[PDB]
Amino acid sequence: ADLEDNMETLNDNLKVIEKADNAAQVKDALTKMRAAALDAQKATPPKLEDKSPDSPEMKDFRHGFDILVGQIDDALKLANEGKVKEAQAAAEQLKTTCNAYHQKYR
Ligand code: HEB
Repeated sequence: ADLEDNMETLNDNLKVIEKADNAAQVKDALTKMRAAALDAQKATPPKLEDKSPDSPEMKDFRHGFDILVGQIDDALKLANEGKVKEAQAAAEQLKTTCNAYHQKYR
């Protein structure tokens, strides 16, 4: 697993989701960013490389992907209900966390 790979992968999928056409395509794209965000959880970013083992940064780090993983769970549900549209609208939330974390964390 590599975080730089995870990051390109989340963006590849986020692009597909915004552009998506079918429920199944949004859904699978969300699954792929879910797998990459999961691997992101145990990758080592250079930006939070050297934080302490017992600190308010290692937990808060993964929370960036954790928000995403939870919103993905809902967005899976929605896409499966045939809400292609609400699954794309949820991409604004994952994307808001992309940038919100990225304003300090990347
Ligand atoms: C939201 C789902 C999200 C997206 C789409 C995203 C995309 C990227 C891209 C394309 C990069 C560039 C790769 C690089 O220059 O290193 C990138 C880098 C990093 N990201 Fe993210 N990111 C998203 C979401 C998050 C969340 C949430 C993060 C915080 C937990 C987060 C962190 C990082 C980090 C640390 C990097 C830099 C990696 C490095 O090796 O320096 N990203 N992201």
